Amino acid sequence: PMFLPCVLVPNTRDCRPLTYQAAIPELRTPEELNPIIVTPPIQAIDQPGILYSILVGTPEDYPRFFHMHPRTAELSLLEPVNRDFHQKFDLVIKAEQDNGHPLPAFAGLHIEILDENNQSPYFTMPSYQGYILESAPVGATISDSLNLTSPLRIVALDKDIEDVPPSGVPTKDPELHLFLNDYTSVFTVTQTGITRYLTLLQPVDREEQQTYTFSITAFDGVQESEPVIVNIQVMDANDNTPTFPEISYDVYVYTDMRPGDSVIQLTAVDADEGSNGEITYEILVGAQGDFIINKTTGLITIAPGVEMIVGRTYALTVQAADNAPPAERRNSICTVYIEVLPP
Ligand SMILES: [Ca+2]
Ligand SMILES: [Ca+2]
Ligand SMILES: [Ca+2]
Ligand SMILES: [Ca+2]
Ligand code: NA
Repeated sequence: PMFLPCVLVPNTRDCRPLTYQAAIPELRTPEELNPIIVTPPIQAIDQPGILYSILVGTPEDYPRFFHMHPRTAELSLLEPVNRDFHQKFDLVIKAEQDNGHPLPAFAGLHIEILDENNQSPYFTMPSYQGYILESAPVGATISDSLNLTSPLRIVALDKDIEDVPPSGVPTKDPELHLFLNDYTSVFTVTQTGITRYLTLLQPVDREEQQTYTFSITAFDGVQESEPVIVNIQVMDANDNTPTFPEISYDVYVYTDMRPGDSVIQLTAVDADEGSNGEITYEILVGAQGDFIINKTTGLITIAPGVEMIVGRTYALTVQAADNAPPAERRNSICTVYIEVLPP
């Protein structure tokens, strides 16, 4: 006899060496899995009764685990299979005539022992602390430090795919899904690879929200990881000009006023953080000598050694500028208009 299916070797009359396939969960019992299923069904045919056996195989303890019924060719498991010790089996199945003159046939039978997807994935870190500049575009990549040079790396593994030791370099991609439980509208995460990354879906304003706290969760097709907390800091850029409440001030002074006295108290606002939002005031021109401004306070006073003459008018050009780097610094101007009355 000869095994089904027969597939001619091109340009001859031999069947192709045929190899049956089966696969089995580890640590599960004869009762549970029997009968073991074989693609394609093991069958042989004459062209009077047929006998199915196992000649040989590797490892040599194949007979500990596998018995083959000799008329049907049905395959049984005799013992649970611990994948730690046993991973595959390559057998040579035989089929012959129950005559004294057999015309026997051979096929292979590969048996794959499987790690079943009964463990939930984990992240190699207890939490994540990422950074991005409010100035970054859609598509840009969360970073691991204030330097914004390295991207934030998120590694999630599954022990049903490879048992990596707690220090260990991984080598197999567990083909997992990672999902954010919040801010799904703002951030996304690379959907493939051992290492995953974050990127913006939508730009972010430090002056709105400067921190994002959410968790990510892994999924292997069946179970999920514990959630792991990710935490994203939005770093300041100088996107806010020191603006004044008004564009013009009308201010009257009197002749009996003396040096040091208050004229007007200006106060600009710069929503930025740090020194990007720190304000410095100067009078660019118009003082004519008779007024000065507190660089820090925005309070204008009457200059030292100076007399208010009842005629005079002035137009002070006053500037507020933040203390960013000169290349990135901003400013905004208002005019204070003054006239001297008598007491
Ligand atoms: Ca798993
Ligand atoms: Ca902003
Ligand atoms: Ca600013
Ligand atoms: Ca800002
Ligand atoms: Na497993």
